[PDB]
Amino acid sequence: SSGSSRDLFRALNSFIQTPTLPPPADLDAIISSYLERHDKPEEGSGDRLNDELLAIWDKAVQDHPEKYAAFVAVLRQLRPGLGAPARTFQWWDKLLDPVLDNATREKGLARSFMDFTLEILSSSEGFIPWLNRLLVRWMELRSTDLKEQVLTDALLAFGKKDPKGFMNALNAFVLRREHRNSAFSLLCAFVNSGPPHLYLILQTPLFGNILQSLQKDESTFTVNLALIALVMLLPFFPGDIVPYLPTLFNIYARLLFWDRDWDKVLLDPDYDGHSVPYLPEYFTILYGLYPINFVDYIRKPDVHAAEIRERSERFRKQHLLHPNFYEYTIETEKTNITRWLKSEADEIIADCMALVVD
Amino acid sequence: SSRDLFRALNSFIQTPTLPPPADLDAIISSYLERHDKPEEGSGDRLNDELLAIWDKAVQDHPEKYAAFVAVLRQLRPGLGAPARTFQWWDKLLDPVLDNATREKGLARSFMDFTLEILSSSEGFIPWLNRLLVRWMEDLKEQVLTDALLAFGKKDPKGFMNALNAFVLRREHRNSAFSLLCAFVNSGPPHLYLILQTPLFGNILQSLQKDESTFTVNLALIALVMLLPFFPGDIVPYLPTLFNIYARLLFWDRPWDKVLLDPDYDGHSVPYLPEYFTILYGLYPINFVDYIRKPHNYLPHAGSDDDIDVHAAEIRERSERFRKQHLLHPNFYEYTIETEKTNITRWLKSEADEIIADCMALVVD
Repeated sequence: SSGSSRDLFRALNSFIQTPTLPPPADLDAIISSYLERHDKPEEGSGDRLNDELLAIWDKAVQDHPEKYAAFVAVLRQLRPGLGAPARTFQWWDKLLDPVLDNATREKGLARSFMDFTLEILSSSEGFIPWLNRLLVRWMELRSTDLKEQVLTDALLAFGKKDPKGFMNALNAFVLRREHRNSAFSLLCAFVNSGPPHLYLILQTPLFGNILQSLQKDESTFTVNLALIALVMLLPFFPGDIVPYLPTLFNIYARLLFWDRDWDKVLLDPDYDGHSVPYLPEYFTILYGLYPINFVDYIRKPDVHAAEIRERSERFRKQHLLHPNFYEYTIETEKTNITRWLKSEADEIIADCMALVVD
Repeated sequence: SSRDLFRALNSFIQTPTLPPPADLDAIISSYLERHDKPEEGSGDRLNDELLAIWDKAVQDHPEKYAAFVAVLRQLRPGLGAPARTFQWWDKLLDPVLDNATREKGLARSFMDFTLEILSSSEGFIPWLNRLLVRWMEDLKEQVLTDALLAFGKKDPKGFMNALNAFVLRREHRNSAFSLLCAFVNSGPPHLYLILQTPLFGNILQSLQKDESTFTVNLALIALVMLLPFFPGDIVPYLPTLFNIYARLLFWDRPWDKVLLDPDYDGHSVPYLPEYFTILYGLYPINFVDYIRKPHNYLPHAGSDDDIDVHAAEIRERSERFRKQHLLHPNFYEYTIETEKTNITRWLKSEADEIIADCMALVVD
């Protein structure tokens, strides 16, 4: 009883028929001996194992949700022996909806499937088909339940692996009006999880569409979500936003006068307020990154210009004199990038917060 | 009634009641009535008689000094030439000062005599110089102080012209700067006239050259108090004002200089933070540009790093003041040129308003 493929069939079928909560050590031994003694899974060993796992799922597991967690636990250990890497997709894709429908009711099922997802992403590695399935189910879903945690944590895991792919797929949902609020909410959650290579959003249409929402959408709730995402994103590529400064400043002027005057989101008269709540934080990040250019915009964007100053007064009285005023001109502030070489986003955010008095 | 006036005076000196008797004021009033031109002979004879009484009866009798001053106050309109009143004030100054603490009302009577002189039909430098010299040498101090402030309130430019002579003397600079602070604090008018007098330049000269921490700090307090009274006129002085800040920022590292006093002088100028506030409050864009690029203000060798090391050091030491001040509204309104060129800021503003606006920028 040490590595036979016949043994794996007998041990798995016996375990599925009477599952224990962690798989016993002697089951791990049979699997480990099997994986060692089968070195060519793509030559036939993986195919016969797949047919067996398919049979066990069909005949014994598919219609017994209490057995899902046990089957996933076995599926995690036997993953290296499946053979072609497309078979592991086929199994995760096969288990997605069965796991999602029973995440809140079957103990440990969410945990086992999440560990299964994480192990797939961190082995020997075009995630668009995975992401879209997670995205479409997450958009339709709208205290957090286990079903929503699985979709969120899986989306965050896939986004951590492929940040550029995560944002390209999300951009499609930003373009549709009925999902823009949900897409922007998930974007905030993505940036909050601290994924790498957030600067890749510039090689993707998402950044421009965030700005388009801030310029065109008329719902106070939508624009505020877009503004929160923008404030979180800018510290991750501050030296690359120089061409966007006129747009960013015009967005500030629009939100500053929110009480006055592309698939648009209209105003919701039931919930939308008359001022953008996150506008003060937007002033802070603009003043923290490019103060000399920002105050020059406020100085020289007529009557409307004078009003821009008057409405900026309550933000001026909240910020200390910026150190850039001792070091740079309006030109070298945009051109000299030494500020950004030395500091990362977490330091840059802290430095911006250090300027706020109230 | 000329002759009957003298009879009352001669009798009163030997027979004074602490207030003058009822019969003396009546003769005086009628005397001044029928004497319509005192500078044409009547005032001259009155002076000669008053001198005689002082010599033969008053000079060495201090209790009659107070009585004599009361007589001199009432007969002041009839003395004639304005030099006659000064001659008597000049003549009585030292006798009054020597007995101010011991003879009751004498200090107050001479002060009221001084106030009556200043409030009738009206430079004052000879008055001030006499007061200044004695002040540089308590009711005696109060008389000298109140009179100097009273003369300074009437003639502010003359007060500061006379004070400039004592500022130029090293042994008198600390006291002169202290008196200047007391003068500005007394709220005198026309403080902007200090620019049409050499005193302002010598305040800046002390700030640039003197080496006593105490002296420079006094000069800095005077400068901080003065700027809100003429903020739009200091544009030609900005390079000097900025260089003074840089010198005091590194305090731990002809003209009669006050040297360092090893007994009390510290290693830092206490009033430097307030100087940053007033400079940043009045000309922020020009001030931060000086800190940004002091190359534009200081002779230097462009092929060396000494001007860059100095620039970084000025910035690094200015960090603690930067963290104390809000963003200035000028950064929304002016360029470095129009901040110096646009004077609308200063038209409606008074000294107290400019100070309050400068304080509104301080985080404390």
